[PDB]
Amino acid sequence: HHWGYGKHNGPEHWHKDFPIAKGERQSPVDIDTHTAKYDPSLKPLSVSYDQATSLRILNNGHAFNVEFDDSQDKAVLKGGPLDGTYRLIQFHFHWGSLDGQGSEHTVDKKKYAAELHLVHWNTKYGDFGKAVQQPDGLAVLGIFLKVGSAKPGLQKVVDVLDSIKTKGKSADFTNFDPRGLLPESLDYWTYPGSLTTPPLLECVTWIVLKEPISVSSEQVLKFRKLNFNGEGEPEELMVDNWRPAQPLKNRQIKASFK
Ligand SMILES: NS(=O)(=O)c1ccc(Cc2ccc([N+](=O)[O-])cc2)cc1
Ligand SMILES: NS(=O)(=O)c1ccc(Cc2ccc([N+](=O)[O-])cc2)cc1
Ligand SMILES: [Zn+2]
Repeated sequence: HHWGYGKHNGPEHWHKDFPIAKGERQSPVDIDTHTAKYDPSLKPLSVSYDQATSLRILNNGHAFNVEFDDSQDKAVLKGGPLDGTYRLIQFHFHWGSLDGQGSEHTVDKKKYAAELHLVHWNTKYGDFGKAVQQPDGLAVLGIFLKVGSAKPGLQKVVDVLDSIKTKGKSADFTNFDPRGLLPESLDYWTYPGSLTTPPLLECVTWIVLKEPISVSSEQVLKFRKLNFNGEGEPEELMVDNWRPAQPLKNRQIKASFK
């Protein structure tokens, strides 16, 4: 067996193999907008994706990852709440079986249809595997998806999904520009948290954008045609691959905006 999002191995079971699941800085969380405090000391986010080099897309059995060449300082996240330079390694999404659920973070208990995670590692730790062992090792930029108008910059991702239907399939995926997945505004909330999948390491500075992007119903329907299973195994649609909100405990969520 293995962890997953099924009836028998979903989020409420993860603690049995990953006891940090019940830890002090777990993610995602509900963002209570009225209690989040505006912090005028927070800087604008600096997103520098002009030279980003995508390489490949992978169905890993839990989601799909669009992977980047992180061997040089290209595609970096700086500023905001962060000290230093964080390099983009991959992005992926979490989504629902229906448009009314799918996000990991919630906003005043509102669930979005999906949530995009742009994952970055702190260059002071040299590579990703070392960074996840540090409390300031990662910065994950989270972006909500709502269903409405299509996101033109998402379509190249949607169209390659047919070629990675099942667990363990990958496809070449070069020249994809992740700037096409951003909203207009970079206003954000931030808090200290964790990976949202096992091993659930408490190594993430979360930066969650206030403004969702709009994707079309047809775009998200194509996410829901993916499979958790491998080729030749009983079909299990890749849907509801989100962890619910976890206790905030002794944390403060800060807002970059009034
Ligand atoms: N703690 S965990 O890594 O999430 C984990 C959870 C459950 C199990 C056992 C398991 C039992 C049944 C199924 N199942 O029917 O698909 C899948 C897994 C094994 C491991
Ligand atoms: N969903 S999320 O919090 O943005 C997230 C981002 C990246 C990862 C990837 C990952 C991170 C760490 C390990 N690990 O230490 O074995 C394995 C995979 C896992 C989860
Ligand atoms: Zn994620």
